[PDB]
Amino acid sequence: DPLIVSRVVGDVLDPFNRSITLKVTYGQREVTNGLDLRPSQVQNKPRVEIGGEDLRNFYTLVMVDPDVPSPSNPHLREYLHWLVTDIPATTGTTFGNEIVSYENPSPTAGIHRVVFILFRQLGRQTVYAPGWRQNFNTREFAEIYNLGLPVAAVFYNSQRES
Repeated sequence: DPLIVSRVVGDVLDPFNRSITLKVTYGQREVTNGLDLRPSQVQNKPRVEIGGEDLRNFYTLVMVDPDVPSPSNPHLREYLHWLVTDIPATTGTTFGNEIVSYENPSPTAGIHRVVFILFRQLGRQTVYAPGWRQNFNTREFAEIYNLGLPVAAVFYNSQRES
């Protein structure tokens, strides 16, 4: 399973059951696990569409790079690239609340995993932005905000361009 082989499950997430649709698209390129994207393709926020269990459900999207400054010494893990909450089922990020604005990943050292994680919320709720994007912890965030295990996750690989 790409999420296990890449250690996204492990480094960032506990094992979970995929249950909700998460589609992340940059330009005309849909992200699928492990595809390579160039930094020049990800300068602006992607389109994000989600599924859902019931139209009354709300979801939170987290985007992180766990490989900062480098995958071999990731002492700033995780870097928070984007956070959007209160996304109504079957819609997407433009219908949610943007807690932390999108910052484009632009790795310079090694291959970085760029991970999108979707969580089901118990209901709408207030979420606070961190004061720094470095040293974010998705597992701890999910615990604080009662988000449970992920319902979906996808990642791409990116490295410095040539």
